[PDB]
Amino acid sequence: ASNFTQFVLVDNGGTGDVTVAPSNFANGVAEWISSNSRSQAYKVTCSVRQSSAQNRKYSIKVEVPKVATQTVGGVELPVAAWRSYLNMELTIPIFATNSDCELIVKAMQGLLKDGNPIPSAIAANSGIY
Amino acid sequence: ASNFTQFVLVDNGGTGDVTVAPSNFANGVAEWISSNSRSQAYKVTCSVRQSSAQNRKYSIKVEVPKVATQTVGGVELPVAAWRSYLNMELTIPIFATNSDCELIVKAMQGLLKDGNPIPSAIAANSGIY
Amino acid sequence: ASNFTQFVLVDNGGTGDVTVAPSNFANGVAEWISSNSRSQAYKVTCSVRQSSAQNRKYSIKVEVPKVATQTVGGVELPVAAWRSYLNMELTIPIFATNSDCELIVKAMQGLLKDGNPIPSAIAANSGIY
Amino acid sequence: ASNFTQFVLVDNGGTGDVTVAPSNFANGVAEWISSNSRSQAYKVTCSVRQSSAQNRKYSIKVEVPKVATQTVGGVELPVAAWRSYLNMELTIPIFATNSDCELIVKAMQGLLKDGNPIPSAIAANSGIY
Amino acid sequence: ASNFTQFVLVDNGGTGDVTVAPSNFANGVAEWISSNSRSQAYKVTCSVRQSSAQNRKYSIKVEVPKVATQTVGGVELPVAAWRSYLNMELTIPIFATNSDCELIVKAMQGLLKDGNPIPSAIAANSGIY
Amino acid sequence: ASNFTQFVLVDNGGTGDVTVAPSNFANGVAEWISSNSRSQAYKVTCSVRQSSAQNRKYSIKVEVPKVATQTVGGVELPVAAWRSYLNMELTIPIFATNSDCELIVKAMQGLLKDGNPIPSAIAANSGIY
Repeated sequence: ASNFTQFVLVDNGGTGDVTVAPSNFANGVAEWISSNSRSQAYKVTCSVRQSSAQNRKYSIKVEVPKVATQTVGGVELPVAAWRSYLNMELTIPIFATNSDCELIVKAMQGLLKDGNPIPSAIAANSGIY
Repeated sequence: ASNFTQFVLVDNGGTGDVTVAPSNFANGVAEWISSNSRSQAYKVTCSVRQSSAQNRKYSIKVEVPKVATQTVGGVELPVAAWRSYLNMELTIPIFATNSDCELIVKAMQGLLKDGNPIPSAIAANSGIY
Repeated sequence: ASNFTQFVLVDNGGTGDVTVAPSNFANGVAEWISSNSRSQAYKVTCSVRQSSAQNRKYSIKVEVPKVATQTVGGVELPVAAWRSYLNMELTIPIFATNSDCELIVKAMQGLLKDGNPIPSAIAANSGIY
Repeated sequence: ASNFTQFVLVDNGGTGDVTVAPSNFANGVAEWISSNSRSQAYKVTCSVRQSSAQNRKYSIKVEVPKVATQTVGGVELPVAAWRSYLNMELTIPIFATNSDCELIVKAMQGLLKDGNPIPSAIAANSGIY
Repeated sequence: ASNFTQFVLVDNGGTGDVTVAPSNFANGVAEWISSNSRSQAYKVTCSVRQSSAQNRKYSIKVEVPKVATQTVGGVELPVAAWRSYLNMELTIPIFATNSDCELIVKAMQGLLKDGNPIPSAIAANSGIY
Repeated sequence: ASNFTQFVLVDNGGTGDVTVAPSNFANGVAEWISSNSRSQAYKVTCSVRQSSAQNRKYSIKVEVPKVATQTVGGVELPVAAWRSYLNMELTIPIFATNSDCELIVKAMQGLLKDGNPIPSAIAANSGIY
């Protein structure tokens, strides 16, 4: 293997896709970034450690730019009004085999599949009801 | 509409699909558990709170159990050998349009799509390199 | 999906049935109240909580009012002359599967089924003899 | 005349119905127990008592066992892996006529009637949502 | 019933109407929101509790966006320069029947009917004179 | 013009309409009361103050009485068995145009329109669900 490659983060169906490419590997923390200023880029980071004697933790962070009314390459302040922050921590017991890990991955992709409650709540600016 | 519906968390292609159903909303925390004993169930929770004056924050958690049958006091009980924990926090500015929110949802699903770096590392008990 | 809805508390075979509707779900306590004066209303509440490491505990409560008119100083008010208070606690270990819970439910409906000892002692202002 | 008799606690439509029979009426506490090992038996008790000058109070209790075999040192014993404990108290003012009591009984049967919120939350290891 | 549905908040006569739809039900507080960013949305919330031994209180809140010179989907600061806040508390004695409540509703709609002093004062940026 | 005029608070379709008339403006609080003894009157008050340097705030209150005749000391007096209290506060930024203000007025009347969720809950002694 060699996982550290460029990938499509936002698939707008071939036209207008957001591709994110490797940009840093300092401290073993893989970073991928889109082709933008760092204030407006889509950014993804990922790392793993053995968090405890019985667990490993994957730390994954994503930054997504607010695009509506965005001025490309402009100075947009305050920074917090223009960015969303995703923070995922995945704790997996040291006993999990690859198959167990494949299942955990499916559970994560099922949670966010289109039409499912969580992604539709988020996309509609809503809570659960 | 009521987005508080059941969904398939683990899609095992129609056979052995883990589906999760609405089970509690006490204290504003939407919960969904699989059809098992509470000791062996998959569990998903979601809650949104206006964290800052200008942010809203979603807290989503998933628990994936490794089921087992344990003999306690000479009696067999349905149990979970261990659980894996997904723990995510999403902070979205109040200025985010629905289309802005859709971009976040797409970024999260692209992140975990099969074949992309992260889901590949996880499923192989590997880091990114 | 939702189970926090209106329901028939008293079947009077279609006419003069007492219906109870959702009223408040503050602090994990679901409350239902019948229509008209709150002073003469039936009330049902329900809350579940992990009582211990191995148990979940349901707390159901029902109030049945004796409708009446209070006349004081020529001013009459709709009141409940008095109220009966049902008060139940149901403890279920976390090892109970859905089947086990269904059986628990049947045991409760059987206990109060028409004709059986308990419901008929109550209906007649009596004890066991 | 007597209401201290055997009855069906669980209708399994004629086969595998759980029947509970009178066992002891010491100290004003009527107790019923199902057949076979007392260790795996269902238990129902009921007592009424004038709680105050104006109230009579019923105390009903039910125990539903999870049948199992304990094997210790090669010796196996019929035990209950665990038990759910139903626990209810019903207070009725001495002004209640028989009609009032019948209504109280109907309110209790309606509460647990199949399909209603409460019995279906319990039957599914769930709370209100 | 089932009151929790979408409704027209601002009726501009079919064309340019503002419809508000259910968006959250955490803690039994019903929330409705328009299809906008949360900074620019019309928002309505409603809840009821028994405020005292003798009263119930409906808490209703409405947020209305300043629309003149608005940039749709833009970041508009300060938040307070762009939003109006309505806060209604309706206290109703437990003796009020449904008919009493219907009258209270009429009094509320008469207060705000077009042409009446209060709504015309507000709409004209005025006090009473 | 002088918007301080009488209006019909409760429109009972020409017969038994509750109409309220200007009755005081002392201390900058506009008051309107119905044509009854001060003990049984409907009362409406309104005042506007520049709350912050950038806000203006209207405080509107309505009192709906439940009239009765009470015998005090062997003498009958016109009285109100109870009163229901509407209490609303509206905060509008100084930057709001008259058209912006008209939007607020329309939102408040749409909120209470017959058939919409809120007025329906209130009139039925129900919460939203």
